[PDB]
Amino acid sequence: MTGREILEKLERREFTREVLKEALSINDRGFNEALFKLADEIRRKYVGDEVHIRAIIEFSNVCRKNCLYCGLRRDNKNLKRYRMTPEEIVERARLAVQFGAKTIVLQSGEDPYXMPDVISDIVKEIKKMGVAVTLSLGEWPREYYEKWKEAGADRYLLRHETANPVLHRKLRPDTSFENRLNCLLTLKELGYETGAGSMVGLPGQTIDDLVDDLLFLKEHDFDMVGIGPFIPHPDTPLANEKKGDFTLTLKMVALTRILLPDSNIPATTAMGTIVPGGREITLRCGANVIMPNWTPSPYRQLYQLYPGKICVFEKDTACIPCVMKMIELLGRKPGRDWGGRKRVFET
Ligand SMILES: C[C@H](CCC(=O)NCCC[N+](C)(C)CCCS(=O)(=O)[O-])[C@H]1CC[C@H]2[C@@H]3[C@H](O)C[C@@H]4C[C@H](O)CC[C@]4(C)[C@H]3C[C@H](O)[C@]12C
Ligand SMILES: Nc1ncnc2c1ncn2[C@@H]1O[C@H](CSCC[C@H](N)C(=O)O)[C@@H](O)[C@H]1O
Ligand code: SF4
Ligand SMILES: [Br-]
Ligand SMILES: [Br-]
Ligand SMILES: [Br-]
Ligand SMILES: [Br-]
Ligand SMILES: [Fe+3]
Ligand SMILES: [S]
Ligand SMILES: [S]
Repeated sequence: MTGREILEKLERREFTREVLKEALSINDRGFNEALFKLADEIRRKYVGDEVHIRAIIEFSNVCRKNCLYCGLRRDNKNLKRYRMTPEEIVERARLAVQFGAKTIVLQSGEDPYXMPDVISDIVKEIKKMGVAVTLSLGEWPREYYEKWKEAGADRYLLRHETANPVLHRKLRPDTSFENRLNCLLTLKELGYETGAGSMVGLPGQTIDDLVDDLLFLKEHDFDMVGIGPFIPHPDTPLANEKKGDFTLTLKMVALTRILLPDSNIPATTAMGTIVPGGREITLRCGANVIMPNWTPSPYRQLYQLYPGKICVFEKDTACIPCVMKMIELLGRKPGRDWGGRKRVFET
């Protein structure tokens, strides 16, 4: 089908595998731009003009896992490891709330030290501030997830990374797609708002793989979907592999919006890392969430999933004000509430 035909099918919501592969495979400028306009329009129609700010505190870069793409992988000995104390995390959280953050995201490598009781304590103290708490701590026992829910956690981000179980296993040798998926399913059952998502341009990943990621996201109707390009980190086995294409990743964001019109989709730090102004672009192509880095110095510079992360040289407190300005110059509006998913039931 031609680009015009694919758009009309997408507009009609005939989301066949073939329509999705063709969408990802056509490189025509005119087609891409129309696809971005569609997704921008569906975003506006379903989730409005509010850009939700999730203040992310990356509280530890310790990790027991060895994912091949990740600078925090345990085999990376060329990284200063840190752990924030629960007091520092709580007080850093409080500063974000004082700055107007309505969701706190606590993210870390898979660091056993905190698990589960110290996270429980931290979540309970943060929840007292009357904001949403989102956890992004990786794969843990059902029991841990349960304790964290009971402690007051609202949401959990656990990117599925890749729905190709063979590629998944090769890139994440400690675990599997089955395990990853089971965590997402457990999270959902426990009542978390859950986030999935994938990297784009992983070594060995094909367009068919990306289509499978879309159909997976659509299958499970995730509340949130984080998508970024793969960015090689020099202290990893994937150091000399090619970074993910910005445009292709932006197309995955657009199609995710089209497939899940009422989902919460961030313009991820990785998009802004590979293209100057990439998050702003992404916010105009389907995304409606931003997650300003609230990780304090001198730890911020040490949380290197991938290198070059923008926002590492600014003052600790700069990213909240910066994203507020961003939201305003994009002609958008800050989130007025916790910005949980607001389901519009359709056919
Ligand atoms: C933290 C300190 C000291 C006082 C304090 O501790 N303030 C708690 C505020 C609590 N809330 C954010 C929940 C207010 C919501 C009321 S509101 O009327 O905005 O809905 C106060 C003093 C002035 C405040 C900044 C300015 O104002 C400008 C700007 C407005 C944006 O908007 C949010 C970002 C920013 C940078 C503000 C951040 C923060 O806040 C500041 C630094
Ligand atoms: N090199 C890289 N390039 C782009 N994104 C990467 C990356 N390394 C890691 N990421 C992204 O960063 C996300 C958060 S990693 C931190 C959360 C937790 N350890 C977990 O694994 O889920 C990952 O899910 C991954 O998609
Ligand atoms: S992606 Fe998460 S689990 Fe994998 S090495 Fe990085 S921080 Fe650890
Ligand atoms: Br969130
Ligand atoms: Br465990
Ligand atoms: Br995300
Ligand atoms: Br990211
Ligand atoms: Fe910033
Ligand atoms: S930012
Ligand atoms: S920033």
